Amino acid sequence: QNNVPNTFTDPDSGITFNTWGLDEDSPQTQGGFTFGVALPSDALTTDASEFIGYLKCARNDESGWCGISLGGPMTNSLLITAWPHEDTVYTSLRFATGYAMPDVYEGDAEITQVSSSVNSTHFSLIFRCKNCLQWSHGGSSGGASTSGGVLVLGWVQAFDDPGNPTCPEQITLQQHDNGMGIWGAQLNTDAASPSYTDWAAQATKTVTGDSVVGVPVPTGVSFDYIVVGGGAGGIPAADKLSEAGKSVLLIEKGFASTANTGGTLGPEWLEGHDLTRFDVPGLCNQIWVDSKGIACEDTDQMAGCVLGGGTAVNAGLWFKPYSLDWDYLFPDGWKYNDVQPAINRALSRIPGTDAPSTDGKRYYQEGFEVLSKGLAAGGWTSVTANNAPDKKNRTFAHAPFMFAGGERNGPLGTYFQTAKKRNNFDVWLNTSVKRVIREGGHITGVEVEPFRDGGYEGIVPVTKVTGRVILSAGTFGSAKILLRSGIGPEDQLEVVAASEKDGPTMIGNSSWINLPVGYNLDDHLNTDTVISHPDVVFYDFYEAWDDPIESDKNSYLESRTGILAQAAPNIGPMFWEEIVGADGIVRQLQWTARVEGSLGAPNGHTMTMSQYLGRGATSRGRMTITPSLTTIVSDVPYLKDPNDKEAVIQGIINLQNALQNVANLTWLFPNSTITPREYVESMVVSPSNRRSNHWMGTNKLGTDDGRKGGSAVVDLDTRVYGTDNLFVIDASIFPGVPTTNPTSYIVVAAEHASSRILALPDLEPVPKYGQCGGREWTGSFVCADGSTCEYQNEWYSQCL
Ligand SMILES: Cc1cc2nc3c(=O)[nH]c(=O)nc-3n(C[C@H](O)[C@H](O)[C@H](O)COP(=O)(O)OP(=O)(O)OC[C@H]3O[C@@H](n4cnc5c(N)ncnc54)[C@H](O)[C@@H]3O)c2cc1C
Ligand code: HEM
Ligand SMILES: *[C@@H]1O[C@H](CO)[C@@H](O)[C@H](O)[C@H]1NC(C)=O
Ligand SMILES: *[C@@H]1O[C@H](CO)[C@@H](O)[C@H](O)[C@H]1NC(C)=O
Ligand SMILES: *[C@@H]1O[C@H](CO)[C@@H](O)[C@H](O)[C@H]1NC(C)=O
Ligand SMILES: *[C@@H]1O[C@H](CO)[C@@H](O)[C@H](O)[C@H]1NC(C)=O
Ligand SMILES: *[C@H]1O[C@H](CO)[C@@H](O)[C@H](O)[C@@H]1O
Ligand SMILES: *[C@H]1O[C@H](CO)[C@@H](O)[C@H](O)[C@@H]1O
Ligand SMILES: *[C@H]1O[C@H](CO)[C@@H](O)[C@H](O)[C@@H]1O
Ligand SMILES: *[C@H]1O[C@H](CO)[C@@H](O)[C@H](O)[C@@H]1O
Ligand SMILES: *[C@H]1O[C@H](CO)[C@@H](O)[C@H](O)[C@@H]1O
Repeated sequence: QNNVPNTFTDPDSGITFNTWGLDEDSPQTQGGFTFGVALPSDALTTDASEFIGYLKCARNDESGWCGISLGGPMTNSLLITAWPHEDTVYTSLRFATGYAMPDVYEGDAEITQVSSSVNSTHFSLIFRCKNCLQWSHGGSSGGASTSGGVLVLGWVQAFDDPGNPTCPEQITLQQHDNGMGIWGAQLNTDAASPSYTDWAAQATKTVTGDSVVGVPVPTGVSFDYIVVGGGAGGIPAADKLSEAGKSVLLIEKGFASTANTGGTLGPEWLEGHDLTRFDVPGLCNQIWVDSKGIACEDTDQMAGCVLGGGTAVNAGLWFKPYSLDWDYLFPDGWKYNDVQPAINRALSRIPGTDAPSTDGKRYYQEGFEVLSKGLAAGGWTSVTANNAPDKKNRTFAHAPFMFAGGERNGPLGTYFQTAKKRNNFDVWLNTSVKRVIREGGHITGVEVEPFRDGGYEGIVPVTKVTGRVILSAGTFGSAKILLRSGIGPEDQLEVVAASEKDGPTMIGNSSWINLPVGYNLDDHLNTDTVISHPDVVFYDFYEAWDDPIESDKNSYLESRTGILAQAAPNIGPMFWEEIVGADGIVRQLQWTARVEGSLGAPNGHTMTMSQYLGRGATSRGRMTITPSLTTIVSDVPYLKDPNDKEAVIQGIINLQNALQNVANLTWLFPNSTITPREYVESMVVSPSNRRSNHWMGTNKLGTDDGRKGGSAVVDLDTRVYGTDNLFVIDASIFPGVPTTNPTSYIVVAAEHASSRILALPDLEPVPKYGQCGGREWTGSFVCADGSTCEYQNEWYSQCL
């Protein structure tokens, strides 16, 4: 939709609105969308509580529905839902913690109606929302301030119609397949009217209507290592541990993904050759249109919960690490010279490929040829991505992948395969870990509950004394486990205490460790741009799911070759440049070109280039947790430091200087009339639109003790401060986001950290009368036999 509002007068009720919305034939939503607001008189100065609004929604083949997010993200915001049934339009206010079925809003809000109009192609509405702007649901409290002059809103539309469209509260829905978006909505002189109460009392309508399998833990079972989660860092770590001969258990909350992991689920034409939906690179883009049973429901962001984690559902981009990243982002011992052997071990398993097709050819390069030769004339040098990892400035290349055999490979096809064939390695799927149970600073076992049927219920102990637990659960995952284990900031630990789920069963206050868990939240800032060229050829990977092209289908199913052997959409040239700020700090930009429509530009002749803001970004956010025990982003990391925004703008400036030599090339986003500065600042800054989906830094690696008021969570051994046997290997430990897409960096970190943990001497229990604990205490937290750990004060604990 349109940013600058539009004054619109509805004749019958005589009510005035400020209307934003899209149109019928715009390549965003089918049937168009329009929304508006009627506020109180004082709204533009002091915040309004209730309001009045106008909904014009699409109806496709006499079927559909639409929704409004008042906060504008789907998660943790008050949602308005409307669908036609016969003449009557129905409304149910909902609330959604993660990406999933929103539950009925339990707050004080109420909907009343003025007018109802339903025809074949459309159903409109004029209603009144009371106590809607300020909302509270189950401990979560949101709000919308009309005082600022702008209102961030969000919208959806759909084709199918809900489960029975009679009772608003009990309806069932599926993912909205027509359109979605977030836009800042500005208000003006016509938003606030003195007649508001005559219009408010004019709404006379109140619309009416009419467990999991618990399989227990085996008897005498214990493990030298328990690795939680099968993600990017988990599978490589558990593999190297099992290689050493240690008895290792890998606990994954999801199910089998790729066909070599025992996978089943996949499209219709993949039946019989052992290919799943995850294995085919051309079908990788379907995770956006289908999240069912895959995406994590406990996070407000998007993360794959299946086996392999993000590596299963991602594009598969795999890069050889820039040496400057490890030097800049990490302390001594994690630097480049230190992680050099880790890089060699990781790339020997998964060497990069810039030609994913098994015949060593690239397909539909028409889009690539336009930008490549254009950037070459722009003064940018062409390189092979993994043959020159250390040239990131003014340069481009083909997209390297973790693929091989023409299929999605990753840690699933290398690290996991060698792991599954050993004796000492074991995997528990459909099983989520609630917490780690611990006495003082020593973890005994982990507490599991089934996420699905065939899951495990109980407590599985580590080998006595020596046993170690590794948290691979991920950026949001590992932080949630630590918080329910009594480890983290005070405010968040008290949230877990007041929760219904973990409330009565939580550990004692005296055992709480205070670490900045959830802080140092970072990510690549994403800024999309769109160009249009006559020579660019679009390929549809979405219709390839149900009905693949005859040629290309047989090409992949036989020789594992063709356009379906490539990621979706077709990923064009990747170029980087390093920008020096006024603060002296070098910030890294990475552009990713692909052939698709993005911002509402048509698909065929257009290419989208996404700009990631990498290493050098000083801005940080924070991850918190709800009493529902769901992970949300309380503070958005992007664009805090003003010097970060300057780097983004300059990147667009220099890119336009390089690509302006190209004939017939057209810039859709931004248009020719908008300067790159005006285009960046007029954009909305939110986790939804601006995320690159790469999340790192919730548990920070550093030498500065977090208990002493430092920023670190885990030390240089990736071990949690205040604990001898607990370790964390995943993207969460990265102090900042690297130059490039993080997956390859995380697997390397897994290789490096696993080597350190193995090298560590076995834990030796503290003898009687010794000091087993303290808030400054480094050493062994476990007491010798015949002795227990007694808490005196925060600074001291003794073996007795
Ligand atoms: C769609 C998508 C596109 C992306 N594109 C790329 C790309 O092309 N290339 C690239 O470099 N990066 C890409 N990434 C980013 C990358 O996938 C992640 O940053 C990376 O996987 C992080 O790894 P992790 O181990 O820290 O977390 P994850 O990979 O998510 O691993 C966490 C695992 O733990 C499991 N789990 C979580 N909680 C629990 C629990 N409590 N108990 C038991 N198990 C649990 C989950 O099932 C999951 O399998 C993309 C990400 C997404 C989602
Ligand atoms: C059960 C039905 C629903 C499912 C399965 C669902 C799932 C999702 C998923 C997976 C995304 C992100 C997709 C992506 O990142 O590409 C999303 C985004 C969105 N959803 Fe929900 N949703 C549902 C119902 C709704 C409802 C009822 C509303 C509000 C009335 C809503 C508003 C939004 C908006 C505005 C976005 C885009 C902004 C954002 O990503 O947060 N959705 N939905
Ligand atoms: C996990 O659940 C899936 C479906 O929910 C099932 O197909 C699979 O067999 C289960 N795995 C185990 C180990 O129970
Ligand atoms: C126990 O709770 C209090 C506040 O209720 C908090 O100040 C204290 O730090 C907690 N104990 C520990 C060991 O953190
Ligand atoms: C990258 O190259 C450009 C062009 O030569 C130069 O202006 C810029 O300073 C370089 N960046 C760094 C970090 O050296
Ligand atoms: C300039 O941008 C506006 C709004 O984004 C758009 O309506 C207009 O079409 C653009 N200009 C051109 C020439 O397309
Ligand atoms: C709304 O209605 C009032 C009367 O209550 C008018 O005075 C105003 O101009 C607007 O039409
Ligand atoms: C509704 O109520 C307000 C409250 O004063 C009036 O100003 C308005 O004219 C209408 O009667
Ligand atoms: C409730 O009453 C109003 C008049 O105040 C009507 O306009 C409306 O259609 C509903 O019957
Ligand atoms: C419809 O029903 C609600 C019930 O709360 C009333 O408040 C409203 O005035 C209308 O009668
Ligand atoms: C626990 O008990 C089982 C039988 O239920 C044994 O097989 C196992 O070795 C352990 O003693």
